[PDB]
Amino acid sequence: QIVTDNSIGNHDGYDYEFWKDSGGSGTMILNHGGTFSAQWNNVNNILFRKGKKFNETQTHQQVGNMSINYGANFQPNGNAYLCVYGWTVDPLVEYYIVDSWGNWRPPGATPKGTITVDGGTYDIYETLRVNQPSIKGIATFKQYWSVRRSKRTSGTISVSNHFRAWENLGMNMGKMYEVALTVEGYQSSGSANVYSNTLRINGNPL
Ligand SMILES: *[C@H]1OC[C@@H](O[C@@H]2OC[C@@H](O)[C@H](O)[C@H]2O)[C@H](O)[C@H]1F
Repeated sequence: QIVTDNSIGNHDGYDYEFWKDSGGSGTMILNHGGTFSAQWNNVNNILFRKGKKFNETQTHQQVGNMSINYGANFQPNGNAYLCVYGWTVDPLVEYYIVDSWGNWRPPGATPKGTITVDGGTYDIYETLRVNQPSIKGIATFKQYWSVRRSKRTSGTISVSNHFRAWENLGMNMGKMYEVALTVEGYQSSGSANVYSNTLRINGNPL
């Protein structure tokens, strides 16, 4: 259950993944249920996550309501995100619902709107990745974002409400590929202890 290089699998019912590009190091310890700890040092880009991977046949509406209850001790030293993250396919989209960050509030673009949900206010953004790594090879794809206006590191994220807001703004979504509580680091070091992470689909825990 010690993961220090790229790996995808299932641990205690959750689909976990460790992903990094070259350089630096990271360690992910897979703990009970959706929980895990992460540490990273001198990386270029690293992501640690536990959630659900899907078989690319259903819209978010067809999967049903997705909600994540979480808590994490988030200790970045530099740039990092604490978020819900995942992908759709057809179209290929990477997405983020960011509740906390390190020194830099992402994603550096002009907001397209705002959503109020889960006691917070989130700015909504759309950015572009050109010829970058993806779940479907080197690709050009949009990134969709909801970013909280102030940081928090525990609570509930009503994922499907974000998806409805994005679609209302014309941020087209494809078939679900993944939804997961994620820690991302960029050109930084840090640690995170995700001590609570429960994904419920239609009110039922994974
Ligand atoms: C958002 O997160 C990092 C990266 O996505 C990874 O692409 C490679 C794939 O194997 C992993 O599962 C993904 O996390 C993407 O370039 C970036 F936009």
